Amino acid sequence: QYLLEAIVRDARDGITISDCSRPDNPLVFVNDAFTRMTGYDAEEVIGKNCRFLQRGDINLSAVHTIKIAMLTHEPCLVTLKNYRKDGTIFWNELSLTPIINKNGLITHYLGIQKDVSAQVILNQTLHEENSNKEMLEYLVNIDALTGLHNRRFLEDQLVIQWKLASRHINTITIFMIDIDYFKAFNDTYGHTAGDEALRTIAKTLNNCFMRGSDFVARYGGEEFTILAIGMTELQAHEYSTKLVQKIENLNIHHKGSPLGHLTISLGYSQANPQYHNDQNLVIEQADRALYSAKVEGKNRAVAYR
Amino acid sequence: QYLLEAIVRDARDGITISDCSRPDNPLVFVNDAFTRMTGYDAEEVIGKNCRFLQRGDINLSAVHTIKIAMLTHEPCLVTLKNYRKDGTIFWNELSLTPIINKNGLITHYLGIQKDVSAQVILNQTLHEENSNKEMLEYLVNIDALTGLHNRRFLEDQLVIQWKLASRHINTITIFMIDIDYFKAFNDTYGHTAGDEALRTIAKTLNNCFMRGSDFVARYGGEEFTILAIGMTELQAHEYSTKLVQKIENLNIHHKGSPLGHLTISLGYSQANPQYHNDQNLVIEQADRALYSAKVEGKNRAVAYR
Ligand SMILES: Cc1cc2nc3c(=O)[nH]c(=O)nc-3n(C[C@H](O)[C@H](O)[C@H](O)COP(=O)(O)O)c2cc1C
Ligand SMILES: Cc1cc2nc3c(=O)[nH]c(=O)nc-3n(C[C@H](O)[C@H](O)[C@H](O)COP(=O)(O)O)c2cc1C
Ligand SMILES: [Mg+2]
Ligand SMILES: [Mg+2]
Repeated sequence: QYLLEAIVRDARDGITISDCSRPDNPLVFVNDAFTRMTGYDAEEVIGKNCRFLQRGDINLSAVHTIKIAMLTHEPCLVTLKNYRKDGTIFWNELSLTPIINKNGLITHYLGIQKDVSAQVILNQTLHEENSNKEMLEYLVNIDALTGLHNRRFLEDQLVIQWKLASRHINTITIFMIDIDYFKAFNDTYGHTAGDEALRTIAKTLNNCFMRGSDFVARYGGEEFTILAIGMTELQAHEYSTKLVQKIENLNIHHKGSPLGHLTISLGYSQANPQYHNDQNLVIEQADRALYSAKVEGKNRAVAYR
Repeated sequence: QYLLEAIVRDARDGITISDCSRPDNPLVFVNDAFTRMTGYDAEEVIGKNCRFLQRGDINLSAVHTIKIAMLTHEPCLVTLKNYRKDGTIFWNELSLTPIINKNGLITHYLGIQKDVSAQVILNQTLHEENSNKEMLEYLVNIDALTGLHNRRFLEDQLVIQWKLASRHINTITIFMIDIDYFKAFNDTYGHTAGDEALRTIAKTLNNCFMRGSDFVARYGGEEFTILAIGMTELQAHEYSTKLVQKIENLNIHHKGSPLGHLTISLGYSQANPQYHNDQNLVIEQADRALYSAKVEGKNRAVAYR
């Protein structure tokens, strides 16, 4: 079905195509959903870089992840605060993906914009009290404190995405994240401040993913977990290293930590689900790597190898 | 770009293809986003009708709109309450669209599932008090009482979709909806009950659209407006008639109304934006048709002809 391309083109998420042969990656195609979501007609944006949606309040770390990914010819999934032409604000989960036809590497770039404004505002109001049956059905797979997905969402997605990865021969990578000296932060600074530090770390981790299937969840009271698909070994090592550095650059003053700032120990394990098809083995390996990452660096990512 | 089909296939909204040559319209294709959103692997659903997501609490009017649209070989946009395989609940805005290749009418059907759970729960909590800067930025284009889009969203979309319709030679149809004897409902029953009747009518109108670009907005205190694209004259007459009948079937007891139940006067006007390119003319024509619909039937849809 070739018309399927044209019918999916008329979607509710923005679809943009940008030429990579030309400098600054100008937008070469814009669907109807993009103009409806942003207010910018196609005649106004064709041949221009899509940074007009950004303003001075944009997350510098997310835009930097976009730039690095495009220079390294790698996909990325970021959540951005974009402004429409009228001046209104909408939260955009942008997925960038290269286009490679017969080794024609990165001929163009695919940008899928999804209006996630309601999700951001609702999840932010979840840590406050703010009863409703439909709200409780939503909170089943959402942690109230951080607003991220819960351990149930991780384990269910682990089964689903394992079957999907074994079909397309894609890798499955699980990152076990633990806060260092968290009991010292709760005893000295306070338990409420530890919850505020949990939110700040959660908000920092829940961005700058590599692909749309990837996500972060809160596994324990101080533990987080990230699931990623289709990453090589080098990309997994860089992604895990940069995550530990991002929490370090937050520089939340921790008196109990010998480093002076709260850090993150990361232990990740990558596996090919098509070979062994053994679930929960990756989590066990990632938890053993997290244990090794505690004493090895206490502010580092250790791969179970 | 032919790989663009495969890259868009890996989206965050579910993509399903169903064969129409076979009875009950069995699902013939399922993307990764569908299994992640619903928990149903492809091996479990291929060759089956997608009604397994529905349960006894599903909106009967929305499922009936799906059935009628598929039998009439027409697209539809409905919001449904679907259940995942694990038992959790997610709100699904499903867009169905036929596939016609070289007059190969309705060879298959395209089903795009979009998780709009957060949007439903947030907009429902908007009529309650429930401050936040980001929430106020969202409430710019949202009416607090009904939860629908506001008059600003309608007028801006009217400019955007007018340019889009003139590009693809698509029709633009505007429906002017007004509540009959609304002051009699507020005086006798009460102003609060009139607001509850506004929500019930708004919740009924904000569903069972024909295409993903269509929407409903609250134009005035008792006035609603619907924008639709690509509808013929017969489809616009049936859609406007069925909307007046849906509010009538709600049967909210109105003592001041001679019919015994509150009704809806509808005055719609369809135009081809490529010809005249005169905005606000359709709204003026639709408002004159609404005035004629008041005295002509008081519970009918009148087309400005
Ligand atoms: C196809 C494509 C679509 C894009 N769409 C958006 C967008 O919708 N919102 C946004 O904030 N950035 C978007 N960008 C990213 C910006 O255009 C820009 O490349 C990014 O901000 C990095 O550039 P800069 O660091 O020089 O500002 C898109 C990029 C590409 C390639
Ligand atoms: C391609 C396609 C995808 C569908 N996906 C869903 C869905 O995700 N959720 C849902 O409630 N109904 C979905 N449906 C509609 C149901 O499969 C079914 O056709 C509809 O409920 C009407 O059938 P019924 O009245 O006999 O139950 C889909 C239909 C088609 C053709
Ligand atoms: Mg710890
Ligand atoms: Mg009236």
